[PDB]
Amino acid sequence: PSLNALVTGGSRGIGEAISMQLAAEGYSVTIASRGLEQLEAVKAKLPIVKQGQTHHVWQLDLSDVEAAGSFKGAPLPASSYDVFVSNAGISQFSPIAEHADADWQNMLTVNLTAPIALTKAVVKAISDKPRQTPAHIIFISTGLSKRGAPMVGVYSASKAGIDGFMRSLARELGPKGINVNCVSPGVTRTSMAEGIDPSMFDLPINGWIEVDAIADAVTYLVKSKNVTGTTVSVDNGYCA
Amino acid sequence: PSLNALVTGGSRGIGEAISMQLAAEGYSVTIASRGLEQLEAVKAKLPIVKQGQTHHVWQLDLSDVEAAGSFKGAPLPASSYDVFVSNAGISQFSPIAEHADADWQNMLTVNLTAPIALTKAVVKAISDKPRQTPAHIIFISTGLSKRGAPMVGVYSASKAGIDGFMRSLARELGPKGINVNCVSPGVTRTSMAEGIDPSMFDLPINGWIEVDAIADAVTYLVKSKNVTGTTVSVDNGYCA
Amino acid sequence: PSLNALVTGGSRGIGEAISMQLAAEGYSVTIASRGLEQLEAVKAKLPIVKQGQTHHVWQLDLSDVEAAGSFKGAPLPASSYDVFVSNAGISQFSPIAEHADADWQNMLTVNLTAPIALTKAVVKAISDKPRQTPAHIIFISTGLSKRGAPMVGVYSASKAGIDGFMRSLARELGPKGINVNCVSPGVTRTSMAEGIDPSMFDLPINGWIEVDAIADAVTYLVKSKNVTGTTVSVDNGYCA
Amino acid sequence: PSLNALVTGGSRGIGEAISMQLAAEGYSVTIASRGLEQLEAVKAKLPIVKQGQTHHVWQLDLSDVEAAGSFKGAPLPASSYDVFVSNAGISQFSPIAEHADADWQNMLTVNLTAPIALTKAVVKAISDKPRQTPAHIIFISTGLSKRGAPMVGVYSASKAGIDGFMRSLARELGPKGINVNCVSPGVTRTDPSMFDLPINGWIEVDAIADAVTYLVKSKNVTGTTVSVDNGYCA
Repeated sequence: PSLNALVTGGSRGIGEAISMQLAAEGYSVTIASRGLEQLEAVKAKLPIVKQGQTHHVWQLDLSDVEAAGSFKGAPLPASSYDVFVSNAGISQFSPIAEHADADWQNMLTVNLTAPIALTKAVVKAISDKPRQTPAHIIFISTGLSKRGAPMVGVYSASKAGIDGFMRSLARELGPKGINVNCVSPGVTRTSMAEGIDPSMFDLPINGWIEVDAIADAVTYLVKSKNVTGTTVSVDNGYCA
Repeated sequence: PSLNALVTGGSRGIGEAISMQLAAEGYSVTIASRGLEQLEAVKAKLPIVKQGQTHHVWQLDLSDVEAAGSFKGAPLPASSYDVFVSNAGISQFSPIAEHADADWQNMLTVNLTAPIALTKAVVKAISDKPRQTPAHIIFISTGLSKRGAPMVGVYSASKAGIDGFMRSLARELGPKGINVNCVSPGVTRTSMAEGIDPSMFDLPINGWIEVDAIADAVTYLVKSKNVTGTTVSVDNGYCA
Repeated sequence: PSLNALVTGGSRGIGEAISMQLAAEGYSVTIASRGLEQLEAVKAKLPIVKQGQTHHVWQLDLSDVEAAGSFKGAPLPASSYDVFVSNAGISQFSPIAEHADADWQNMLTVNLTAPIALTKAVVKAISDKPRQTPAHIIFISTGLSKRGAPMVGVYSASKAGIDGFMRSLARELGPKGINVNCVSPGVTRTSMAEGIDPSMFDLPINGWIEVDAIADAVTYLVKSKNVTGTTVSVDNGYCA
Repeated sequence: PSLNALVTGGSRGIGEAISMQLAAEGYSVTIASRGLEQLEAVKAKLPIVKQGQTHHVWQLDLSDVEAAGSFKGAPLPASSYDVFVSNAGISQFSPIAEHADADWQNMLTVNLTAPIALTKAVVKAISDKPRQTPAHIIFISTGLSKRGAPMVGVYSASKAGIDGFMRSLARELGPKGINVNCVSPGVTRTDPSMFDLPINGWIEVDAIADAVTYLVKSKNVTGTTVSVDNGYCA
């Protein structure tokens, strides 16, 4: 019986790769973000490997906190999900003194406030459902959340925020059969990696990480039962 | 002359205790909080130990990001401060499912959004002033930011956000002669740690932490020059 | 081509589970420990799934630093290995005051000194060999290396030492095509966690962790290419 | 009334700076180290500021685990101490492949094995002594124990080992009135261009002693590291 996964930012980059992997594994994947044409294009490519497995699109403005918390427009009830991958995020680089208020505040809402609201919505809906195997909530974070760099003050803040949220949720939700973790990418070949590149950081493994490396970590977590409250870092050694 | 320190949440508890020690060390202290009456009382209490040391109040609503970012109502120029202690915060305890949106959203604002704004104003105003000794920006975090607990989801996220902000600022502002750190209190005796008490945690050292011990850490940091990107944990071993 | 994996402490519990899983992936596995009969029984069970895949035993006293350092008695030279999993270790519980000297010194040797020698030999043998994909060095650590508990002082030291070794080696060897990581199990069903059980720790996920859960993280790492200098924690939330 | 503090490696660099500052605060400092001539020079200059304060030297081979363990040749019994600062340690830089076995084994012994033995002897002697404020056990670690760099494999291991010891001890001994912490220096004058540092330059020894002193006067800090590393671990 195909389990349901929700992947925000599922239409591109890391989130696409995740959704593709979870679909290959038999998960009924809902992919959520803004662009309806992009979502549909990914949904067509999602493998269907088990009978009764169905994919879905959710046109969701990732910066609208009330939409996320109300789960507005979603193809399924929040209570349907056994996997939620919060991959939703924006990156911005700037010295803090020059960081435009509309920008950093938007970044904070996309990366932190909205996922909090989404997460509440999911947990309320699935907490007391019977299980036998844990549900999983997995956030995509970043090496910058744990090892500081110049010019990413607010970016770093938003995703360190997510790390602290994960750790507390893990403790709270563990007794309810929900496991909660982060996957922390380094510099990965995507957009929002537009501008930044690997040679800007002191990496033990030089060069780009491909998107499928980050999805391998998500898949590993989804299949696991005794991992909660952790980060799986896929960063070419940035945080070493 | 006597260096200027700004301390938000300075009108009671930890921030009062931090302002008292700073005054005692000769700092001219600006104290900011919503409650003008409580502010004026604290101001009257602050030691005056050398000539040309002067203290001030700043009625500042800690939940107004715009006000905070514009230094609105401030009694001195943002450029005057050589020490900024971002002590402002709210703590709320709730299962995440049951956490009222208005409550957790105000908490994030007070604990993270507004301090970012306020930090941006200070950094903008002081980054270029010349120094032979570092200036200091010190955030007050919590043990819960690094070691997860039930029922403190958003609280933990806000303060781990501050931790992430801190590390990245430390990197960015280091070569500018600004040192950036956190002090992380455990369960401290304040009308603030309300209902929740030391027995509720696994603690190597039982009992309450007095506000003066938090202030001790801040004072230590203010007088240091080679300490940046770090947390001083005063938590009775909570994070051990 | 079948790659060679060396797995110390390979004869039971976690080590046996890792060896079984690597063999099922097509690795030629060398399992090394003191007890020959147990060794041979495990070897006989290792899957043989492809051409050119051979398994071996290496009777090695994991307390003998010189023998580890010189590959004394080993069936293949150090230069053969693309994977080295250091699972070798002893645990002991005692208040520090009462921890008998011979015992804790022997634990230090088995858990830290001998693996450092073993690692030195692998690294010196394989460092200049050419590689398209990275070689892997993986240490088995413990949640206790990162979160403190009573009565495990020297045990925690030994395994934290391993963690510290891992991060530095990761930086050192990354440019040589060798990825270095820890897997950190929690309380795991083995005749090794003797005396100690899960109930003595504050765990979000109650109960014993099965040896396969630890092997799964090892297998994940071995199949990856962009993970280095990290820990993968499989601890039912102990470190959360 | 002046309390006894033990500071190993107390004759040079960071240890001397620590011995000096503790002496300035009222502590009777016993300093332990191999170099007996330098021990006396430093004992000669330690501040006297409190009635009854008296300083001591202890000739100790910091590699002799058994002498550490048994307080061999010490001027005071282990029971006398309310503060123990483990400053004791050797650093060595080498590719792991070329790191001489006698060198790295001896570093491990000095940095880890012998400090465990010493800690044991102290904890055994003081755990049951009544206390109004807590005793202190403070290890000197290094930024490299938490953040990896090349060519410092074993050194990093030895000092992360200390960190792991510190965290368990802090949980074990907190109920007995013993607080246990690390101070983690960066590159301290005793090179900084090796590392990515938000603050450029050397750290002076007194900045490390400042941390120790802060720890010593505190009551509610245990299980932690105070990092004075110019931002190395940021």
